[PDB]
Amino acid sequence: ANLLTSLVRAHLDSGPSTAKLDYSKFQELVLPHFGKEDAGDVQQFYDLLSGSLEVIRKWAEKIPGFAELSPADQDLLLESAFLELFILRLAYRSKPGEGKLIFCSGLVLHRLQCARGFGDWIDSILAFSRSLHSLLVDVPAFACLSALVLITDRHGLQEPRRVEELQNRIASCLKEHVAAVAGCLSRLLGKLPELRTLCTQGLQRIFYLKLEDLVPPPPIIDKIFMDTLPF
Amino acid sequence: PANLLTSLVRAHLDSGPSTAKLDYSKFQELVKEDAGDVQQFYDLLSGSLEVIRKWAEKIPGFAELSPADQDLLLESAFLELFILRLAYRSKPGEGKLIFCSGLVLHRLQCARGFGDWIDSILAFSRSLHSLLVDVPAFACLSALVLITDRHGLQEPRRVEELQNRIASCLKEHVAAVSCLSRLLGKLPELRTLCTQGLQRIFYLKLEDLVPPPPIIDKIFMDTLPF
Ligand SMILES: CCCCCCCCN(C)C(=O)c1cc(O)c(O)c(O)c1
Repeated sequence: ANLLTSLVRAHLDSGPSTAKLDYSKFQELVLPHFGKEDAGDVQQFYDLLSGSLEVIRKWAEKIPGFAELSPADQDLLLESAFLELFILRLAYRSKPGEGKLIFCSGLVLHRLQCARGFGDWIDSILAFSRSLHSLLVDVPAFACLSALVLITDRHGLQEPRRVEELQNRIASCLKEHVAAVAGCLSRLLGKLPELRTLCTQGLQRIFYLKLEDLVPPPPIIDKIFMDTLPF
Repeated sequence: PANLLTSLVRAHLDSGPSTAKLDYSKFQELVKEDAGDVQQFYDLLSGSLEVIRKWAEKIPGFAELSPADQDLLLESAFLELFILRLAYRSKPGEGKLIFCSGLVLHRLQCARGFGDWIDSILAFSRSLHSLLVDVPAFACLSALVLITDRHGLQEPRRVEELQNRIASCLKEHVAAVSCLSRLLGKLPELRTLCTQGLQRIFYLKLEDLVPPPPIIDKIFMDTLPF
């Protein structure tokens, strides 16, 4: 289909091919002091977050109908879904059988290289990679599901009906694609609790790093952090 | 001063339960969080609020500080005062937590409310116990946690003068009986444990099964350096 083709184009252009996988910082072993971190670790944590948000903004821009939402509805959807999309995309593209995290830049980093910046959270994101990989979700389904994570009801949308209409079109597009392959949706929804838990772990880690204030969080991440806290 | 050590010991012993008023009625020797675990966590924290205030006012010098500095020192030090008094009063050997009301509980009857933090608190307690810290040494230690430099003090010189009097009183007692610096060594380990408390309240405010009571919330909000 034309919506599916567009969703798949956007997904594939928002990450790296096997070709431009960047091993310039990958180390199979490092010997970290666990349960602590330095300014360098925290800056990279924040840079990987910033890089993913930049890339998720350009992917959302290429979903048909999204660019025509009000600027504020675009922002609200992007902030509300950022953390959930960062985890879901990082989980889908990573190699947990080799302890490999693959960020959207093409940067590859060992579990142990992420431990200082991310803490426990990255162990859990790798656990979810295995969980996700076991469901054998093809690229076109994932391309739809990531968009359904973004284009969803949120408190404070100016045009909630336009967002629901676009939700309808994308849900319909996915149904068509699982019909075309049939000639797993109950099971996928089974994972939504681990994923909500991983979003909470993310907020826990930003809170901790803000408490420690080795380096301040980037303005745009700090706003997502603050705007997400129901209090 | 002299009579200062004695004043500090009297404050400490009057702030805690007489070995008589110890209450085992709710103690279970064999046993995520729901609302009752969160309510209990907030109740256990809240029970120390008035007791730590009454203790502070009985520290010679403390009522001589500006009212704003008093409130600031109390608020800044609450979590650490809670952890250290609990650590000292509790029997980690047996996983027995003893609250300043006399309530006695096993770690597994609080673990769901406190999370991981209770194991850290109990780890700290075993370590505190190892030093065999005598009541007078502890009477000054706890005061040193309260009477310490904080951001936003009106009279930081005066707060620092009071601290030095209390450290002098401690050093003298500890000499009159590397030990000193292993007592003082517990103050910064207490700050690291403070942080886990803030992490736990942050998490509970996110989950929001029950809201923190306003005085805890205020202490939470006022102790975030951002
Ligand atoms: C691996 C499982 C993820 C697949 C996406 C399924 C939910 C998408 N839909 C339809 C939503 O309305 C939605 C629901 C949410 O709980 C949510 O946080 C959100 O951002 C959007």
